[PDB]
Amino acid sequence: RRSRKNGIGYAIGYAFGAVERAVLGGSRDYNK
Repeated sequence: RRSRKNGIGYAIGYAFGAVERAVLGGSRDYNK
């Protein structure tokens, strides 16, 4: 019964997709 809520990759993937957009626009890096 414990499966249709825990989200195997629903929540985790949700935040993952955002982490990409962060670097997509402004590259996370700066030095010399």
